[PDB]
Amino acid sequence: VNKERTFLAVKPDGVARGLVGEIIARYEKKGFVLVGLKQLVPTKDLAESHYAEHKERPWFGGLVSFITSGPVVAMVFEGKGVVASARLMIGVTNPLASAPGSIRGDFGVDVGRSIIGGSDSVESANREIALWFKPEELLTEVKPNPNLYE
Amino acid sequence: VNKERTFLAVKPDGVARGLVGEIIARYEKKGFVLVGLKQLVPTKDLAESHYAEHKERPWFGGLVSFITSGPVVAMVFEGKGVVASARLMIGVTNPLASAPGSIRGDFGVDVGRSIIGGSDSVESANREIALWFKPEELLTEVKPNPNLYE
Amino acid sequence: VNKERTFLAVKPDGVARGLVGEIIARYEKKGFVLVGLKQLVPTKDLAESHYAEHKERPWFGGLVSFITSGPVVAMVFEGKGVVASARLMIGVTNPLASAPGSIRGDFGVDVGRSIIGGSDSVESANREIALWFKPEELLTEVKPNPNLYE
Amino acid sequence: VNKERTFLAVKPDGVARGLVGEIIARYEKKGFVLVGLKQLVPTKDLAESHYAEHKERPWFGGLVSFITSGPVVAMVFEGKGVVASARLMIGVTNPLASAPGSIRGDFGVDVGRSIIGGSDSVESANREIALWFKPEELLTEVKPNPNLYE
Amino acid sequence: VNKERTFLAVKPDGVARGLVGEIIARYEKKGFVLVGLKQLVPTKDLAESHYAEHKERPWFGGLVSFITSGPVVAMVFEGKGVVASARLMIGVTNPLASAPGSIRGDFGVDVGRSIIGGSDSVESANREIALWFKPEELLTEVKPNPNLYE
Amino acid sequence: VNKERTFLAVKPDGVARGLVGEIIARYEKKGFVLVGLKQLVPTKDLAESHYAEHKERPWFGGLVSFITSGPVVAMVFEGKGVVASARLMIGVTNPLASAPGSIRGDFGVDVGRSIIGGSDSVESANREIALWFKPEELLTEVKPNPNLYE
Ligand SMILES: B=[P@@](O)(OC[C@H]1O[C@@H](n2cc(C)c(=O)[nH]c2=O)C[C@@H]1N=[N+]=[N-])OP(=O)(O)OP(=O)(O)O
Ligand SMILES: B=[P@@](O)(OC[C@H]1O[C@@H](n2cc(C)c(=O)[nH]c2=O)C[C@@H]1N=[N+]=[N-])OP(=O)(O)OP(=O)(O)O
Ligand SMILES: B=[P@@](O)(OC[C@H]1O[C@@H](n2cc(C)c(=O)[nH]c2=O)C[C@@H]1N=[N+]=[N-])OP(=O)(O)OP(=O)(O)O
Ligand SMILES: B=[P@@](O)(OC[C@H]1O[C@@H](n2cc(C)c(=O)[nH]c2=O)C[C@@H]1N=[N+]=[N-])OP(=O)(O)OP(=O)(O)O
Ligand SMILES: B=[P@@](O)(OC[C@H]1O[C@@H](n2cc(C)c(=O)[nH]c2=O)C[C@@H]1N=[N+]=[N-])OP(=O)(O)OP(=O)(O)O
Ligand SMILES: B=[P@@](O)(OC[C@H]1O[C@@H](n2cc(C)c(=O)[nH]c2=O)C[C@@H]1N=[N+]=[N-])OP(=O)(O)OP(=O)(O)O
Ligand SMILES: [Mg+2]
Ligand SMILES: [Mg+2]
Ligand SMILES: [Mg+2]
Ligand SMILES: [Mg+2]
Ligand SMILES: [Mg+2]
Ligand SMILES: [Mg+2]
Repeated sequence: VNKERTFLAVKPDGVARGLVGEIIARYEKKGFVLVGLKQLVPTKDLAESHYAEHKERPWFGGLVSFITSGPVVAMVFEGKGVVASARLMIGVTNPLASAPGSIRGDFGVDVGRSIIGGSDSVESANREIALWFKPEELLTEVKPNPNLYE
Repeated sequence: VNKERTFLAVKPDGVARGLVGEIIARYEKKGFVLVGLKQLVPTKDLAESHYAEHKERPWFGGLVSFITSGPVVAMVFEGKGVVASARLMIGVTNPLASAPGSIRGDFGVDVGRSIIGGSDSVESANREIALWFKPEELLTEVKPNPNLYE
Repeated sequence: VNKERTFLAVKPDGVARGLVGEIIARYEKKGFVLVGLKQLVPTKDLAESHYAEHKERPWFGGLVSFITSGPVVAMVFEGKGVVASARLMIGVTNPLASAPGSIRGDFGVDVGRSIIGGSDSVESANREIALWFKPEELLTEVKPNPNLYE
Repeated sequence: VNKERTFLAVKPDGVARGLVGEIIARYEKKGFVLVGLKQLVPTKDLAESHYAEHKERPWFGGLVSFITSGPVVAMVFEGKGVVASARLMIGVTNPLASAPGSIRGDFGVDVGRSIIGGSDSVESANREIALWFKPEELLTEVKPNPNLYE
Repeated sequence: VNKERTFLAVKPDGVARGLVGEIIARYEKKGFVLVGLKQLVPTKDLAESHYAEHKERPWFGGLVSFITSGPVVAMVFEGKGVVASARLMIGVTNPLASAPGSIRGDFGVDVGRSIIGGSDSVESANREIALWFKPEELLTEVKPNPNLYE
Repeated sequence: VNKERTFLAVKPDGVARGLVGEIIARYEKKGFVLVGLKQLVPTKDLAESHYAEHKERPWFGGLVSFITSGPVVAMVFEGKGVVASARLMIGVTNPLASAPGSIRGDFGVDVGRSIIGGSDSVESANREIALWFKPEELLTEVKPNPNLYE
């Protein structure tokens, strides 16, 4: 319940613009615990696996090349309904459609430069996390903060 | 009209997390005047009166004990439609449902740790203010800021 | 497409409250390029032209006098769908109705002290820009930021 | 002893400029705990007693009249060496001389509009606190934070 | 005299890094009043006249070429001792030597990318302002703020 | 050489207080580039090797036990004189002595809860980086930013 985890990723455009700390802080303020964190250069295979559900899309190729174009900071956050909440905090697909207050809403304008990526469902999160992180890279005994959880 | 007042309260979880100034500033930026302010430890009777409309609810008891568990900063803000506006700035009951930009939206995740409480109607506000503050604790001749009011 | 431009104006109430930099920064963070900028005291004629579509309204007169009451910082931003996006970032007509995260939502309370004004359509933007800025006051060869545009 | 205390007061200007929350949050970030808070309109006897040290100043009557001109938010913070630290966070007597990062450094320009006042010694703090606050308005249970204190 | 003025300019890098609003707001918070603003692409005659003091520098031609390489936002701020204060808020010549809290301290690392430029004396300010701004672009009515000035 | 590097680590307290993003963003604003990042729970061999310099300290065993008490986010930043600059941005050993604007100055109060640790020399940085990070976790392509470097 409270141990639900979602996978986030500061895209290459997000890293190049120096938005890593801003994004992280927003999740920390919200009360979600960071249980996995690292910066790396996505490999083509990682890019296509993460977005495999889009393989047949015409822009899939452009996406893969972009994701693997520069460093990316991968994160895993745990907390009550973190998956859908993280999505709300991100915005929607189109940055211009994303509301002020949301990451893409405040920083993005192009769907191709969406700043941050994140799991859209618990099912997808468990798959993405297992894809990007090895078991020994994630915290284990995470104790609920009495100020955040009842 | 412009002298409408609402009662806000930084819950114990909000005080313990050091969010007092953040919340206050947000109301100050909005243009609402702070006419009453103090920090105290709610007494059981104050807790049950404030939330009397919930007395029969199964979680009422847990709420009272929490509200009286630690210090709380009580505030009174005045301004055009401050009651409903203050609510919008807070979010909705469920922190996870609260939109980014809103207090609970940016800081909360659990209904039991909602960070801040506030009047839901002018009727409730007049009752809550009179409950938490004595007449001599509130400013009187508040002059409208020409930059904020037409 | 990506060269679309909108006209913004920090109203006199916005300038007097020291919100110029806050507003500008929000547009800069969003990724919109500032192609025209200056502070001036609107002339009655400029005020009535900008808001000519409201000439017959009962509050038109009050508006003109206010707009020309003090300095105003006029801005022109360019970017994908900047017109409608800029509006979203501003909020709606009524500041109290404007959502948190939006300029009026976070700073305003009175329709007469709306902090910032902005074009509601490409048609209106092209007219407002040409009204407030001379051609040699606007940048020309603006190169798309590879971090912002695909 | 992490139980040291000091008296901080954001002068009438501080409040008028809506800097209360900004101030309070700075001390919260530091890890200092608010043990007393309230808004009030200083009395002559109070202000004359607060600054009695400068009874022999050509600007004494001026200061008193200002301090009692509008509402003031009085605060008491507790923590390791909070007295001298609070002073450092405030700046120096002259706002223009105060360094960026410090309250007066970032917000003030006139010695008469110094934004915030604060005890200059434990001796002065114990006197100022006892002057502005009744024992019953002060937090009794002084709890230490493990993340802040070893 | 709270009517002192100084010339501030955020160099081409400052603008490219989208730091204009961040800068302007810092000076606004201080209580300094913007009496002149505009964006432009410096001319050789302008930049050579601005930094004529260093005509005898092996890096003079380099500085000129940079200053005229992209848009620049020129500003004029008025207030008590704004000249030296603005300097303090900027930092020192070397960004790495500039202290945290100061503009170059928080944003710069290279002397060639110093983010912002500013008059070093009232004499230099009066010359720089008259160089960059026409009398008609400067705010005439110099109004003092009671919360800022006694 | 703008290729200098230093090792920064936000201690267990830093993470518990959710200051990771706040920290990372400060260095990002400066223009320093993250070339390595990850979260982990330090080992005794690691912490004893990190602070081996103070093996002869009555508080050595205490520090080690703390450093290995909870997760830590290890970072590597590259840039002109990043080592000494990072130190300046951190503050001094004593948080209460650290100036406002600096990390410990704004967030710390106890030497034992210093929030963040950082190399004190290029020699120490090269050793600390090689200690905490494997060559494969470090960004190879070191690209300079024109707005930051001339
Ligand atoms: B549909 P999807 O998953 O988009 C993934 C990436 O596909 C690229 N893309 C998408 C669409 C729909 C398009 O028209 N053009 C395009 O280039 C960029 C995406 N990043 N996003 N967002 O949206 P989101 O779930 O919001 O984004 P992710 O969290 O990155 O999955
Ligand atoms: B329904 P109500 O008044 O909730 C009051 C408190 O009741 C507790 N509570 C509530 C509900 C509905 C529940 O399922 N469980 C629970 O513990 C916590 C509340 N704080 N809030 N919000 O919502 P709000 O009006 O948003 O909150 P307040 O402004 O504190 O009244
Ligand atoms: B309707 P319109 O253009 O309002 C323009 C100004 O008219 C004034 N006004 C408006 C209305 C509808 C009213 O009831 N009373 C009143 O004084 C103030 C406006 N500023 N705004 N917003 O709304 P917006 O498009 O949100 O505002 P602008 O971008 O300034 O045009
Ligand atoms: B010397 P002192 O105590 O001044 C108190 C206030 O008196 C006013 N004042 C002071 C002096 C010395 C003067 O020449 N003119 C003047 O108007 C404003 C002060 N606040 N400040 N700063 O400065 P500080 O101790 O830094 O500030 P406080 O905490 O307000 O006491
Ligand atoms: B000495 P000066 O005026 O330098 C002006 C700019 O010249 C460039 N420069 C300077 C020197 C001395 C050098 O060795 N190399 C170099 O490229 C960059 C400057 N901006 N700065 N800082 O520094 P400041 O007065 O602090 O800054 P400005 O307000 O830009 O004049
Ligand atoms: B002297 P040093 O290296 O101290 C390292 C940590 O050791 C702990 N400590 C230190 C000293 C000297 C002491 O008396 N008591 C104590 O608990 C906490 C330290 N972090 N700090 N600051 O301080 P710094 O170099 O400023 O900080 P680090 O980057 O953590 O090394
Ligand atoms: Mg997706
Ligand atoms: Mg309720
Ligand atoms: Mg309109
Ligand atoms: Mg004093
Ligand atoms: Mg110079
Ligand atoms: Mg050390």
